[PDB]
Amino acid sequence: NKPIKNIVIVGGGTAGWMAASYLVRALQQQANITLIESAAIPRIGVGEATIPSLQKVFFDFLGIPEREWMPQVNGAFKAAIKFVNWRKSPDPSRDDHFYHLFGNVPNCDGVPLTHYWLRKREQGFQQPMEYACYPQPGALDGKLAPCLSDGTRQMSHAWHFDAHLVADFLKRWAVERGVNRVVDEVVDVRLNNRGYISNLLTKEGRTLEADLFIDCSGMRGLLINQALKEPFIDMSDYLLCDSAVASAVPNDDARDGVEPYTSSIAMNSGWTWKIPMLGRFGSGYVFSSHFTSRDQATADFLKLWGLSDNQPLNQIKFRVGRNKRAWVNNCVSIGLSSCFLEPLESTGIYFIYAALYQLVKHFPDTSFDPRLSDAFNAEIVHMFDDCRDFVQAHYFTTSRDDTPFWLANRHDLRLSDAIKEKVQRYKAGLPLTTTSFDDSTYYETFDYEFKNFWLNGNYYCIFAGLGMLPDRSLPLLQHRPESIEKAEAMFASIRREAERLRTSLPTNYDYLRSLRD
Amino acid sequence: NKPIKNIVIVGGGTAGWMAASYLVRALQQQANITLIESAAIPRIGVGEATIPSLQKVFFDFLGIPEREWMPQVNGAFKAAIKFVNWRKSPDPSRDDHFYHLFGNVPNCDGVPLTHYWLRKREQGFQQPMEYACYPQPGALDGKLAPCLSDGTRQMSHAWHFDAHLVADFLKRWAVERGVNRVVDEVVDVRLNNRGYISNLLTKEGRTLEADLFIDCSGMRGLLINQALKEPFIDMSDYLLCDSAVASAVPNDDARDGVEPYTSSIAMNSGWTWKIPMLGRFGSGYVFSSHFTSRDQATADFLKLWGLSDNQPLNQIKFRVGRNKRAWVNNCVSIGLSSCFLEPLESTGIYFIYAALYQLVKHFPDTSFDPRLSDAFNAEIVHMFDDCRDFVQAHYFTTSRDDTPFWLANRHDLRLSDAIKEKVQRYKAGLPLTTTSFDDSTYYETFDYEFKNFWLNGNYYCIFAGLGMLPDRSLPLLQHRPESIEKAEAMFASIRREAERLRTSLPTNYDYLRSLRD
Ligand SMILES: Cc1cc2nc3c(=O)[nH]c(=O)nc-3n(C[C@H](O)[C@H](O)[C@H](O)COP(=O)(O)OP(=O)(O)OC[C@H]3O[C@@H](n4cnc5c(N)ncnc54)[C@H](O)[C@@H]3O)c2cc1C
Ligand SMILES: Cc1cc2nc3c(=O)[nH]c(=O)nc-3n(C[C@H](O)[C@H](O)[C@H](O)COP(=O)(O)OP(=O)(O)OC[C@H]3O[C@@H](n4cnc5c(N)ncnc54)[C@H](O)[C@@H]3O)c2cc1C
Ligand SMILES: N[C@@H](Cc1c[nH]c2ccccc12)C(=O)O
Ligand SMILES: N[C@@H](Cc1c[nH]c2ccccc12)C(=O)O
Ligand SMILES: [Cl-]
Ligand SMILES: [Cl-]
Repeated sequence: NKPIKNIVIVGGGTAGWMAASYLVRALQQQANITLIESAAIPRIGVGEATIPSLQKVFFDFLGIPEREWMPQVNGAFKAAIKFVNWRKSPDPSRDDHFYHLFGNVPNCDGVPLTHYWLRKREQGFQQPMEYACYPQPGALDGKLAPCLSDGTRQMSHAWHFDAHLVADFLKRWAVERGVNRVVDEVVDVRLNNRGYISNLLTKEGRTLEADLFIDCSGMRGLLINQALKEPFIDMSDYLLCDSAVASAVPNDDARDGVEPYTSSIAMNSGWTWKIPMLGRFGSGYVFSSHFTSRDQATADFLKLWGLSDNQPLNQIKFRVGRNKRAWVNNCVSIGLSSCFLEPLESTGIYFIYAALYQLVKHFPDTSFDPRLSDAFNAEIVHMFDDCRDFVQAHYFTTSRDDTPFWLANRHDLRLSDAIKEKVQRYKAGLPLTTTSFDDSTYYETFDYEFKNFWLNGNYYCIFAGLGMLPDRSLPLLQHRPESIEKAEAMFASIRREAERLRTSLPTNYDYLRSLRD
Repeated sequence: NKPIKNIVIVGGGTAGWMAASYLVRALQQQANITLIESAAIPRIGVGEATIPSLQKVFFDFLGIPEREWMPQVNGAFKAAIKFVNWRKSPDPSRDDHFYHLFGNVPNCDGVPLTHYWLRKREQGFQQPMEYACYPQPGALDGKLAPCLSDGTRQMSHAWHFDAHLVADFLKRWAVERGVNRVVDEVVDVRLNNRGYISNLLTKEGRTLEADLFIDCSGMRGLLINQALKEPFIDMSDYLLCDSAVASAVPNDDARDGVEPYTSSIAMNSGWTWKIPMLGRFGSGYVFSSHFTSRDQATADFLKLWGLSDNQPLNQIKFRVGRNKRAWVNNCVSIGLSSCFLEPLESTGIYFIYAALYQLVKHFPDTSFDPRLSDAFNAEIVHMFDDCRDFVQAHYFTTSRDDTPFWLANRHDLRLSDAIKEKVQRYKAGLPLTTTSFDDSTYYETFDYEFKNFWLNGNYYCIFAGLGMLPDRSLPLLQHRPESIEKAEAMFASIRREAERLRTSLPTNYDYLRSLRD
């Protein structure tokens, strides 16, 4: 069979330029790549938060080190997401926060420290799980950098950056490596009688042909949904939010520091992200139009940050869900054209480079063997539905009951069998997926991470943070007092590391400044 | 001169039964009224939306309160029309909606709040005009009722109802009051040598005579057009749509609520109405056959609502325009026999009862003084052409350029001198017609409303919603800082009212249910 020679990517947002760059790198020879993007249709870039696989799967693949791309996108550091006011109905006299940290919780004799922590909690231990089981949360409270001043990494972390700048950076990178860029707008898509894409007709009268089409057109799914008619599976029965109101808010970094984490601040009818970088933070109130109006939600977002009726706002709507199939015939959807999940756990850009990784892993020839696309499609469904369930578990496990929105989340959601099963194991006191890999191994082994994306520590951060704990500690521990004492020594080491970080790390603001404004 | 004694109405649709009922009520003595309607020729009833004068001019005249007629027609509430995707080319990531609300915008020192809002917008104020100037749009977003649970009206509103049921209700009402109903079909119309209608010959061999004939035969204009040869002024040079594909779509009211407004959803080659009531919504894609085929437009309508190729559809065509004269000799046209304008601003049923009001105001004797019919005809021309221009202003002011249809609307329409003049005043920053009347006064003074049917607030809802704003705020305001501060207090009161409505109104679904399924 003839190899794919010509590839056309529709879309110049983060997805299209990630696609262009990943494919140009992956396809060393024989491929001609063209990207068409409209000057008239804006990209989606709100201020974006990411996870460690961005470097390991995406930039490392391109051969671009962190120090090369970070400054060009005004990158900042992200060590966690901090959930605020999620646990029960907010009270301004009470500090309700918890962290979801990157990285694996250590095991002690085959049992994760989360489980020894729970046994202590049964005996009256007061410290929250993540402060007991991870060395870094107090450092995040102190707004400390993830690295020593000399750049030596001290905790697993990822990035916050200007999403437009990321698209721009990759545009430059891809074009320089032979990617053909066309600034124009696709107006019609012709299919042959068999249902394959023949060509794209553009506003300026260009006819684009290719062996392979990558739909990066964003939520409109110009090829996959509109031309190819692939059903979008609306998952608004699983998750209620459908809207965001977003802006950048200036930050007084010299006075207030730069928080080395994304915050998720539960609101009345959704939650507000906060994504700090030097000089400002991206923020957006993700809300459900069924429970609040855009105008009301806008009042709230402005009130939250003391912002004026004059502050210009990025008003957004979205459909939650995914295509029935991500790749149909000769078209692969990547990015917002493929699926969307609210940004509660920073999975959006992950879905782009994870899908691209899988595309290259299942790369077709011009015959388009359906066995390849079937296998690819199955990977995408696992990836998405697994993240959807994880996000949904933040909502159905909450103890908040103060608004219609929170009550709906507690009572009215449709839950997959898979998430019910995980919750059941957790409640029984069983660990979820654990590994004896350290973080380096995990984050360097994407075939492992892709299929084991949420580990025991991830579930525990969320469920413990939200105040849903197992019915009991692991029965096995009752037989293992030596192991319990071994775990005590491990908790002691974590505390020692935390105290060392406290006095060793520069502030995030100082470190970012030393990398340079 | 001898009074009119015998009246024959041809047609049993909404127009004929409104005519029968209005005339039987108006003509207390000396009139004998017969209505002939064919069992073989269907009525036009799609699911219909109305305006407040329906109660004030029509049902109040009959002496029928809202609570008497509403339940019998499965009525629902309408507080606005919500225009979706009209402002620029649709993007599924963007919420493009605006409301056209019933009721007058308040004045502050002789200047409408729309104009203070514009001055704020010049200074960076971000809130849309209708959310600033009216207390109810956020309540409509929350699908709230127009009344408190005890029925106390909280905003100006009108109705959605089953149009067949309305015709049926009035049929029963009119017949009970002495209207003679004949189920038969007129097959020939005899004119005397002078051109007056002598008689109607029917299929069953009846010969109908009368002093006065009311043509309610619908678009065929059996008497006015076909027998009397009155020219129809085709206005397809002003407005491009000529077709609709319509259906009822089931609604999940318990899950999704019942929207207390009509929606106008701009499509590729026209727009789709949505008219909610309990259990379902009437919908129709109004389109231009010049830009799309009925088959294509049907695909779109089905796609819009996720409907099946098995869904039976009300396929419609129409001519836009009006007779050169509505009343000729002894025949008065009322309803679709007189004129048609696409339902963009819910004027169709208005044209019926407004025309009937004017008929009674110009009521003839058997001599048919042409001074009476001339005066009546002039009122009808003003009424129609004024609404035509208002509707047309939705089309020529749009910024959409994504289809041939939208481009034609921006560039290819013939505009009246009257509408050019209004647009010019608006662009100069001048208010259009304002009144210091409150809504109660306006809607109780039909001689005022009939001649001042679109006020400043109506034009501003549409032009601001579509994104065409004046070149500048009113120069006068530069001299009136105290007035500007007074307006601020008024905007503050509106916001307070909006927040009170948010927590005080029942949902529209709940309220309608309490009135009863
Ligand atoms: C509210 C919100 C918050 C988010 N937060 C995060 C986060 O914190 N972290 C994270 O990782 N991800 C986040 N995401 C996801 C992230 O923004 C997207 O995954 C990412 O930016 C890629 O978008 P995209 O390129 O698929 O689509 P878009 O940005 O919508 O780009 C679409 C491109 O296609 C072009 N186009 C469309 N139609 C045509 C046509 N007819 N002809 C030519 N060009 C066309 C447009 O011009 C544009 O270039 C968030 C998303 C949303 C909506
Ligand atoms: C697509 C569309 C959407 C609309 N939407 C709205 C809206 O949202 N709101 C609104 O207020 N209005 C709306 N209208 C207008 C509204 O439907 C009409 O104004 C109204 O229902 C009255 O119609 P009619 O009685 O004039 O004619 P028809 O309903 O066509 O009735 C004609 C009557 O005359 C009879 N007839 C015809 N010829 C003969 C004959 N030879 N002998 C005996 N009987 C005869 C028929 O049997 C029938 O009884 C819309 C109209 C259309 C076409
Ligand atoms: N395996 C992913 C899990 C993840 C996604 N979003 C997160 C946010 C916070 C912590 C972990 C995550 C990671 O460690 O990167
Ligand atoms: N004077 C009419 C104007 C009107 C017609 N159709 C409308 C639709 C929405 C708002 C106002 C209107 C009214 O207030 O009833
Ligand atoms: Cl995300
Ligand atoms: Cl109408």
